[PDB]
Amino acid sequence: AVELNHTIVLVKDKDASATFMADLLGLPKPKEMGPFAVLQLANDVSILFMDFRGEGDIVPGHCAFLISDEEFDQIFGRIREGGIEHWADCYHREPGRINDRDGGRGVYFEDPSGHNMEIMTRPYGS
Amino acid sequence: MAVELNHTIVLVKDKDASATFMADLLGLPKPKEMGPFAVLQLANDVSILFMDFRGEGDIVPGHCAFLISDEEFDQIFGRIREGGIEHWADCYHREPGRINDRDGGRGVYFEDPSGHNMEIMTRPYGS
Ligand SMILES: [Fe+3]
Ligand SMILES: [Fe+3]
Repeated sequence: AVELNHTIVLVKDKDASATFMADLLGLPKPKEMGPFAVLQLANDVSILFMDFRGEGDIVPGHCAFLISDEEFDQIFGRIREGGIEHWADCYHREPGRINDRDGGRGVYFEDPSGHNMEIMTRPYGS
Repeated sequence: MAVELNHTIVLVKDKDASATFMADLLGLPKPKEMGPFAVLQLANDVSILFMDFRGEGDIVPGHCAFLISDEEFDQIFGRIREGGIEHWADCYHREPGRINDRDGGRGVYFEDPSGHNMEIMTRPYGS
């Protein structure tokens, strides 16, 4: 069975983005590994945050996280208490709302570099 | 309690070309069409969503690394060899036509049609 083991996400500040995501998602502090700040997820995959060295701006990507119901209450609680801008939809046309797709709950937010981050409590499509 | 990475987007020139190349090479079923995405489902409850790049410049190459079994490596590397797919032992592509022996396992790097840095490995990094 072929697993996705790690992927790189380019950001303006790897420590700022990795720590923001770890704190918000309720995960341990990211590990420093060479030029990477490592965010380890539960399903044997890690995001390697790396400082962008190019000249222009960050090309925003998309990472979506599947979490438990209790974790949604905790993470969305930190979104609300921290005044973090959030949206119910990927295109950010529904600000300040959460979605109820697939019988679960979901919400979108951004890391400091503007990547489109998402949490969800049920797999897409049921 | 578990935060999982469920999916991530990879921008490419041709989502069907890249997703099919990866599925064929990795021995996976044909990618699934979902809206503007060609979906490559991996075993550990995570999918790569290939999406056509709409910008003006060239693709910013990313990095995706896949952990596979020893038997799967023989099959996948067999397709790399038989297909004449350019490959390297190292992330910087200075060792062409070689595989690495990192962590007592085997690993090799290659590219999708849009030039993303793809990697397969039989043992987790660091052991
Ligand atoms: Fe999504
Ligand atoms: Fe790697």
